[PDB]
Amino acid sequence: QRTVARDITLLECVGKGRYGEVWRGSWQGENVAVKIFSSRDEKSWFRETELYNTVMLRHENILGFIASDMTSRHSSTQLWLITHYHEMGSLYDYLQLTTLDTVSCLRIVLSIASGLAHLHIEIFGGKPAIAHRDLKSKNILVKKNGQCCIADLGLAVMHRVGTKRYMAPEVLDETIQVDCFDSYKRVDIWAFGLVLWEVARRMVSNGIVEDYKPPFYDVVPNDPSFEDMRKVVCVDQQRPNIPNRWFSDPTLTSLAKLMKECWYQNPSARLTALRIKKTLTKID
Amino acid sequence: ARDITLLECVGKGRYGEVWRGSWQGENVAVKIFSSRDEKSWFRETELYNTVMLRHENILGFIASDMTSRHSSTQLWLITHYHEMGSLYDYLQLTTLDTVSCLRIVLSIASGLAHLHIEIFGKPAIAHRDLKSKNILVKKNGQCCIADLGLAVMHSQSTNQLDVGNNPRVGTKRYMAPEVLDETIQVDCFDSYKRVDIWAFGLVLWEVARRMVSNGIVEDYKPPFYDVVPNDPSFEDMRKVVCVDQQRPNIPNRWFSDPTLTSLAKLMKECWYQNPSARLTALRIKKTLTKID
Ligand SMILES: COc1cc(-c2cncc(-c3ccc(C4CCN(C)CC4)cc3)c2C)cc(OC)c1OC
Ligand SMILES: COc1cc(-c2cncc(-c3ccc(C4CCN(C)CC4)cc3)c2C)cc(OC)c1OC
Ligand SMILES: COc1cc(-c2cncc(-c3ccc(C4CCN(C)CC4)cc3)c2C)cc(OC)c1OC
Ligand SMILES: COc1cc(-c2cncc(-c3ccc(C4CCN(C)CC4)cc3)c2C)cc(OC)c1OC
Repeated sequence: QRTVARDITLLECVGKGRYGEVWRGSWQGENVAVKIFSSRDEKSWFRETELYNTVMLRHENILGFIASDMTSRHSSTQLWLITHYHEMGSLYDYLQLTTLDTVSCLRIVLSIASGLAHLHIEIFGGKPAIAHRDLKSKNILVKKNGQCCIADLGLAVMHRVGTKRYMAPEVLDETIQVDCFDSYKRVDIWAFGLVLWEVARRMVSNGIVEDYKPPFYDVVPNDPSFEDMRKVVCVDQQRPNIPNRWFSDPTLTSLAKLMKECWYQNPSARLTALRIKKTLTKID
Repeated sequence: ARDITLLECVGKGRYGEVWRGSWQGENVAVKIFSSRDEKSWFRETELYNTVMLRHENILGFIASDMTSRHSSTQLWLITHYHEMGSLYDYLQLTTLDTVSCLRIVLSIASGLAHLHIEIFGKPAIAHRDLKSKNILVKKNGQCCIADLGLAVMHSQSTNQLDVGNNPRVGTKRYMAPEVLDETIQVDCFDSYKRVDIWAFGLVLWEVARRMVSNGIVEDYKPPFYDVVPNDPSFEDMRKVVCVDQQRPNIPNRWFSDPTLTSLAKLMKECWYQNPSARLTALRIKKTLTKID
């Protein structure tokens, strides 16, 4: 009746971690990304698969799903997640080989806000509300049209822990109301504010730019402990530095105010993804 | 090599379709789920992730896939192919001698005991939709159990029970009294094993009817064929099993044969209304190992 060409040629490894590996692959002449999970992180494959089995998310700012594959091996299970391939790589990688003008800085952050507001919002008829729970520049891909898309729904919740560098105060101090879905949206908004800070630093104004640095680069070690982060974020209540040079630029002044309204200690005071999108459409 | 050719449809219901396919020259079974049963696909995928699930009397897993473009999703389970089909099919076209009757029912008991018993690995597994259509016949004369889409997992070792998330219920005709009257204790793993033992008793009865003794054999019939309408509803089955307290009739010719006399005793100890009085899968396997 019909042939099912399932052969994906794995061409080069574009990512490796504890989690497993991502490969650039070829299916029918067409690039795909293949995430091969470690046995240690099987739960992230199951959670992303269960989510996509519940709702087939389709959004220009969400990494495009192609397939979940489980293949039986002699004495193990092989778990692959297959998605759209973005040759420009992660925002993390990208911010380290370019600076940004005002148009490209706004296009990036508005696209991430659009992807996040799409996750957060319940649609009837539709989709459940979704919180990401591991938003960071490494989990955002850059597209050729200058918009981004959000990747990695292995920790997502519908209505492993977060990267410690990006954890909100209520996660570090264990006061998060874990039976309140809104609590998880507020944790993503905190993380969003740090990504906004990472991008805004690489936007040029009056001939000046900051070097790419991760959030809290100046106050915590590489691979910060849970304790290291709690002391900075909860006990001392430190926030990322806004450089003086931003206050000469109308875009970076508005973006400083935005990222501040993502970092309130009180989660319920933080802006929503929808309110961030509205603010970004009125900037410039 | 991952490339699969779909050669013919061997089955089709509201569940979806099964196809005979070719994959590396070998026959494979490809099940394509309806979107209405997406929760069974995911649950079956969870169950086949258990590497110690593999057993001669459990349908062998090859791959599971969810594939999507735009708003369209396909859900695939790929297994080993059994060209003799299901026990339900086979029992309609053949009678059985003693040796073949015991080999079939011992092999089903052996698969079920494998599911039910924790390995310290593999959780304890209750199937919850055991029936002759979910049992495939192999060329060595043994059977394997298929369809883990309703299965419940338990570990005594970590005190965890995973009932999963599937609104699907068992085939009505094979439902235990406590399933039909909805008094089944949902947070008790032992409850789900006891539901499997009930259904197993019905499968034993379907098989034993086809074993010849003294030149006599019954026609193939499904459980409760004589007491409910065609395509019985949940309420139809609750009436006969719960209100009327019916159980399958033991043909009197069985009492002339030592094997069928022993099997009649066995299946009746699967059918107590008190779930805790029913035999365990391991006891059934040990009893069938000693019967000849
Ligand atoms: C199983 O596995 C993989 C499969 C595929 C794949 C390859 N060709 C064709 C398909 C296909 C899509 C959709 C239909 C429709 C047509 C009829 N309609 C009424 C219902 C169903 C049929 C066939 C698929 C799904 C790709 C893979 O990798 C990219 C697979 O492995 C992950
Ligand atoms: C965050 O996580 C996931 C990411 C991806 C993913 C998707 N497109 C492209 C990429 C990528 C490609 C290429 C480079 C490099 C290599 C070539 N050059 C030297 C610079 C650029 C970096 C990154 C990735 C990593 C897929 C995933 O799943 C299948 C992910 O997990 C959910
Ligand atoms: C998973 O991913 C990809 C899949 C495919 C692909 C291959 N065969 C068949 C199909 C297909 C055909 C028809 C229907 C529908 C048509 C409307 N209605 C009647 C229900 C059935 C669905 C699916 C597809 C989508 C191609 C891709 O790209 C070229 C894919 O992306 C990598
Ligand atoms: C129950 O469940 C699953 C079963 C199978 C499966 C495996 N081998 C062989 C079969 C088969 C072949 C052929 C016939 C014949 C019999 C009668 N004749 C008039 C028409 C057709 C019947 C059955 C099947 C149906 C695969 C599955 O998944 C891939 C199943 O789901 C878990």
